[PDB]
Amino acid sequence: TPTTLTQYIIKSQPPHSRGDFTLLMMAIQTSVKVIEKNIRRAGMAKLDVISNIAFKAYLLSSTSVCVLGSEEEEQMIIAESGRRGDYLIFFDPLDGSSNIDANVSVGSIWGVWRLPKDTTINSVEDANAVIRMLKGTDMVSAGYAVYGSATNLVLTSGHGVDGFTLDPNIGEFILTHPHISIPKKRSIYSVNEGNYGKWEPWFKEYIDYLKMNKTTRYSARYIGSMVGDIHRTLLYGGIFCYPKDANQVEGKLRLLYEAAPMAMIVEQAGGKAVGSNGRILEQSITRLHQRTPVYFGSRQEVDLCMAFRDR
Amino acid sequence: TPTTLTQYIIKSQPPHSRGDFTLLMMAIQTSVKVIEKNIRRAGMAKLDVISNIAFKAYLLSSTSVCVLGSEEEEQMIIAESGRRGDYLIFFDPLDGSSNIDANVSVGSIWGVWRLPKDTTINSVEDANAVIRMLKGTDMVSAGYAVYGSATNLVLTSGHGVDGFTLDPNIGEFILTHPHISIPKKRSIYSVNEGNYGKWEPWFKEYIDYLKMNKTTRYSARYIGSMVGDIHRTLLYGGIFCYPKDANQVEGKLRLLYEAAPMAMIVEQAGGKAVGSNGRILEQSITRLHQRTPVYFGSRQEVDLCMAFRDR
Amino acid sequence: TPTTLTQYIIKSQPPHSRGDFTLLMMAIQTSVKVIEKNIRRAGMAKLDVISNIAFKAYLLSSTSVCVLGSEEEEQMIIAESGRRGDYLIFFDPLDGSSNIDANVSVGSIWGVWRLPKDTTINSVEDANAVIRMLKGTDMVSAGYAVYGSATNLVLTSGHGVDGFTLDPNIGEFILTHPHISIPKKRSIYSVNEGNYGKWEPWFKEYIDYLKMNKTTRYSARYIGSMVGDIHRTLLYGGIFCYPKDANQVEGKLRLLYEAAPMAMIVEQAGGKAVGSNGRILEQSITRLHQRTPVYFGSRQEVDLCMAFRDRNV
Amino acid sequence: TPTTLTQYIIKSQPPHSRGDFTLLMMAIQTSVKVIEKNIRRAGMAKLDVISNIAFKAYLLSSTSVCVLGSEEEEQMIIAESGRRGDYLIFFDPLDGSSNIDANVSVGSIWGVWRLPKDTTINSVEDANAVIRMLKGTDMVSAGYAVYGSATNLVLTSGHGVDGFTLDPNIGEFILTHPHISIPKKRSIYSVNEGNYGKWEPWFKEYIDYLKMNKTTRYSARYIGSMVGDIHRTLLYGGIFCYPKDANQVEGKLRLLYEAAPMAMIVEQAGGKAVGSNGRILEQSITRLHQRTPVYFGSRQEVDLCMAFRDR
Repeated sequence: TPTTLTQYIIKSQPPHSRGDFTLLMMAIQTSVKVIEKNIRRAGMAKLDVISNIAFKAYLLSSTSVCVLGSEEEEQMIIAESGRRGDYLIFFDPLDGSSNIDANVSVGSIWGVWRLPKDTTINSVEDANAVIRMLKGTDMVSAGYAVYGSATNLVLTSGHGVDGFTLDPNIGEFILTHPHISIPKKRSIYSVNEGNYGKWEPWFKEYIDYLKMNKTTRYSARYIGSMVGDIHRTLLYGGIFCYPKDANQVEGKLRLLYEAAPMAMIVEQAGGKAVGSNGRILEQSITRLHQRTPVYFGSRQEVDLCMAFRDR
Repeated sequence: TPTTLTQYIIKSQPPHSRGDFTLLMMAIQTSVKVIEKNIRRAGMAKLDVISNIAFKAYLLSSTSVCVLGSEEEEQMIIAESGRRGDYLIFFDPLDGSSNIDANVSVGSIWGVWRLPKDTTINSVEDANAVIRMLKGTDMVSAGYAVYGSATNLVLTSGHGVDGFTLDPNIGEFILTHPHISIPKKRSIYSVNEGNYGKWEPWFKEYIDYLKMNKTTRYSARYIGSMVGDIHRTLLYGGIFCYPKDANQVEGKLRLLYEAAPMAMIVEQAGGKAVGSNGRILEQSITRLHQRTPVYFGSRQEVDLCMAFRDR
Repeated sequence: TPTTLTQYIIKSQPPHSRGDFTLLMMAIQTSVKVIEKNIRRAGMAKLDVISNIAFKAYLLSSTSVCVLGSEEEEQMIIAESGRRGDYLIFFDPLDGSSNIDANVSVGSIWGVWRLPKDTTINSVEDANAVIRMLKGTDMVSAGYAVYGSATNLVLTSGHGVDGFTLDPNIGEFILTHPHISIPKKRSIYSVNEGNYGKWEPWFKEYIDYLKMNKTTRYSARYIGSMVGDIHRTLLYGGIFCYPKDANQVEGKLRLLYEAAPMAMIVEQAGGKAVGSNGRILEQSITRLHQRTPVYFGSRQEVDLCMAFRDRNV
Repeated sequence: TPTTLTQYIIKSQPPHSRGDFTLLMMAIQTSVKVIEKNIRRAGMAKLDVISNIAFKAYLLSSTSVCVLGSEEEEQMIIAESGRRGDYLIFFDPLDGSSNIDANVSVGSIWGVWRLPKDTTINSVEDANAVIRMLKGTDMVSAGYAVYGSATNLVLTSGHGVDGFTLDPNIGEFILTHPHISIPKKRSIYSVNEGNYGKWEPWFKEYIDYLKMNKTTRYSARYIGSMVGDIHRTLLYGGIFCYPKDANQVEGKLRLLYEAAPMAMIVEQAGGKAVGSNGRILEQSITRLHQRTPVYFGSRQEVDLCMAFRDR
């Protein structure tokens, strides 16, 4: 009898709780397994469509969600009244989708908020007003899935980070990395140096230092799948960067769908997650599709990076 | 997006229900998948022990059960107060276990009752008093799993019978036979004719008639796994019998763990399920391990069988 | 590192052999796995068609076969000259196919013969003449697959019987039952007693004796899948019967596709396999689709059965 | 009926051939599947040991190999006389093994030579003399496996490159990428820029040019698994580099076990594969563990790289 994700979730709630969160996590597990099946058999943008359809179908039928936000879509979806729960969920169903052809890691990301007290959502207008009142610091849960040689699911509910691995023989996520802690330092950096010429001078200096300083040798790793690179960062330590550049002034990653959920996971594991001006989680949501640069990882590595920006 | 068992259960409950039954059925699905894994790899009893351990671990951690009864054990188990639900569940974790060596069907069976109103169970004594007040007609749910070349799960909640099949690629039970209806007649009988000499004379006459009547030709099938034989009976029609014998005066099958759950499924599919004196479901529970003979299946086939007894 | 079926076959041939048999067994393993995949996902006669297609496609491309005979087809198939080997293979791609709906055992069966020396086959006429010269005693290999909760492959090449189990994690058959020996006696019988009224009197007497004798209690098991019932018989012991009955004027099982391959397996495991007049393997093949009754299993159980037939003379 | 790797191999040999190569490829397929099983369940250097054991056991029992060379071992292994074939096989059983912990791509690589005519090998001394007479241009076959979200097997026998994917439902490699052709140009480069300060000046200039030239924008990808990075390079195009270090010692792959097999694949797909002085495949083998830098990929990308080296 191994410890399943479902068991872990049930145990970690107060005795005789409402159970909305359990149903939500059932729906997410199912979605992840359906996406994994499709990825395994790829050889024999279609994957994007399927992944989106799956997440929406299972989440809407869970009875747990009020509002759904998929990164691929322009508007939020409001659940129908009869099966309307109290969670707002924003997800990237399949990050790094081009990578499938070369058999490299891809991933899914989600962040979960709760309806503020004395608030209802009967339309997209209501939902738009509600998200403007929220911040990453109000997020009750976040997680991601990594589809590689194993399928991992990493999750937080505000009390640290736990990693699960899909046992394909029983179709259940099993606990394999309890209490993930990102090391305070580690000499690995992860960025696309192809964009060097577009970067801000302070960040060029930081990267040049990593390569040319006399004291500490650094290794570079850039898979080109944000989930894969962050997952490695969490377990090994290091830094992952999507810096500001001249062709993408507001940054690369979407706040709601990618950067804020990942920031919550990284902070809960003991790392740092910053944007252009402090913590990602402290930024206001003005826009459903707003963006930010990111500097994530081991807390002393992010401090060294910010020291070049400062001054 | 296929229809999962979990989705079916959630949809079939009132909007915003308590959700105890969903958690129970999650625990049962997980147990069935764990048992299937072990059966698939047999060779490369022990299976009885593992199967019992699995059912108990997942059911007790579901938060849905007050009291657990395993066929293999002398006493019922009371769930601890912090995670105590309102279902009484009696299960046979692995019927036909010897059959594994020859790669023939095996199965699991369960029946679920609810705490009567104004009743509590804080001990085995309480639980013993409670089951004496219950009958099969008070049973809220029943089901079985068949472990063969496919893994099937057949289930009722009082509104007919539905069959699911395990999709090993996603580890979910998928709906495959909605609204199972047992034919009113079919010329198949299922009994161990090796025990011929120990049977009551009326049942010898019935069996002799099936073989020697001039009007209707009958086929015999006896797998020797009760779940496998009942599963065939449900889908094809026919009759399944464990008649009274001179060496086993009170019958072979245990009422709570096997006969009553199977009787509820057979009745809900439109068949008949009788013992020595009428419906199995109408018998009083006096004893935890009490037994009964059974005559199950197509309603006209069971009527013909009872006509020999009545003469 | 577990012992695969392929490894077992390679090891059991003379050093630096031709290797036709290895390629044949690869093709059969592949066919079995493809059929298993389809059976596992049934629900979510189509199975018959797929199974037949699979066996033919993989066997013909193996380069090992001269002639193919599928139970479902009226004629044999001759491999094209460029990829023509020296094995004649007769197979039942999917026995008990109706059973799939109720999730009971199904199976595949095959028997392999070799071209007699100084013989060629360039047509169906040639192939028809060749099979008339052969008997079950000339069969070089036989096996079956059982598709249940596990997938088993049981095989003989004339030196006993070995059982393999499919490891779904690596897609290989692994050795699990080396040197299968059927017990000399065991009180289990397997027959469809629904057909009682159509049986010969001596066989009714035999069945009545199993039920009513004062000395030995017998259990009845009849799955209704020949491969499943035979597989149980091999491992537990007992008897399996498809006796002669008034409806069937020559018996139920086809000699080439089912009865002779199963007979070779049962004999190689230490049992007996008889028809209406002695060993199944000693019967002449007059007809591609000829049939026979069968009495298979533990040697003392088959002797008791034949004793009832002998006393009725 | 899909086209299996085994079928493809049999069809691609002359009618009624000896069949040694088929048995060899069976043994390799089995080894790859065994390694995949172990990788899938990681979590739930041990992998290195298991992988080595698997390759050796299955290859030695194939009857197809005369001599075995594993990258991990100091000496070659001679097959015992009774089961001695005519292939010399040099393999890296598991490249990138550390990566398993972070769920990133790993791989296996092999290259196959044939006994020269009128030559025998009854000892390690004989085998040592034989390899000194060979070059990469005499190699009869090469391939690799990539263990990611799918399991790929890419193979050449001197007539182009074909890619297969493992169907986990039937345990067979299925043809999915026939006739792989690497594009003549593509703006992707793959190197570890953490080693910048140890590189030769010409290669620093080349890398600086890729980042800062006014004409062509380049993307960087470095998974940190040689097989993963080469696999992407083959399918998408680009360049993969393990440059020579200024110290002339570091920045080298092993010729026999990694560089020459990968060079044969890249050339057969229409790319270029060069070392310090021309084609990898034209280098003489002076010893078993000899090394070389590599510049592999799209033919115009490798030409641009060599132009910086030339002046």
